[PDB]
Amino acid sequence: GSPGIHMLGGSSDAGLATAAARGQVETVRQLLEAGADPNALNRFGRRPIQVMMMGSAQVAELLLLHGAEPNCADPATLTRPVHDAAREGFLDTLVVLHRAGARLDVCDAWGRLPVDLAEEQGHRDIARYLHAATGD
Repeated sequence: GSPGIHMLGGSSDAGLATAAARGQVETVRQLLEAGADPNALNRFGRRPIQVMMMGSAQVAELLLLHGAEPNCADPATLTRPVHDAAREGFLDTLVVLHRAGARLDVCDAWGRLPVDLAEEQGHRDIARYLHAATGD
């Protein structure tokens, strides 16, 4: 067998994710409008939107209207994209998800629901909107 060790290598059409976490909608527009895949997963397995710093809706809408993964999530802890925007308080990204068919009814592994994790930390404005758009 060929010699090797620890990881190996891999690239993507995911700049939309790496740049998003860094607050870069221009790069997300480039990694996408340049002719790429709407699901360029990242080593963080945090979907293309779950890893956008949840501080710039400009990125949440970019991939959403394209084909991001607002319904899929991390199978290691059932972490959907609704919980990410909830732990931060970006109610804008929340509208985008539900504005393009989103799965607002999952639990972050053992966090009951995204609405609870919101008001739990310091996001009541988003928590109230979630319970009204997630269904008890």
